[PDB]
Amino acid sequence: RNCIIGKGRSYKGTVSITKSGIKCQPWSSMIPHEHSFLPSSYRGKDLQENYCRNPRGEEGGPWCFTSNPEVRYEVCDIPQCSEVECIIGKGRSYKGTVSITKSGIKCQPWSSMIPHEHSFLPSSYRGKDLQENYCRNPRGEEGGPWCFTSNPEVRYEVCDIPQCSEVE
Repeated sequence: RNCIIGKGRSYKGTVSITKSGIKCQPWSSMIPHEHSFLPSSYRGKDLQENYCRNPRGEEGGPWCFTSNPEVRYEVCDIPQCSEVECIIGKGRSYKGTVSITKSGIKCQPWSSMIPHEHSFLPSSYRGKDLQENYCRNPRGEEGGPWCFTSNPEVRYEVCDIPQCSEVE
């Protein structure tokens, strides 16, 4: 996970370059800047290698001591986590808006019985977000999110949604 949530208190990624483009000094190094932010004094904050970190929780976000002797420390510019349209595992928790199947067929709305009559109504699956015609995996089947299809010859089909890469 190379994105930050909020100010990146939980950031444990591998970015090692500051906002202005300076290579980070290793946390366990005293060169060029002497400091006390050592891994042994900040257990759980993962002050490893020279990765940008926010061990105390400050505004700018994750930061590091810089290899430039003239710049003691500088914040790093890491993108905010914005991933959405992806699935974790087989997507029991998927609640995005993909509405086409793996074969390219437009999904039938869950509350519609046309062309396919079925039982997967929102009122019978409260909490599964069977809204609009979005792909869903309400019963937790290994096929991933699926939908009834608008092709009268294809009752249902799993959709094609890639795995996430920013969850944890």
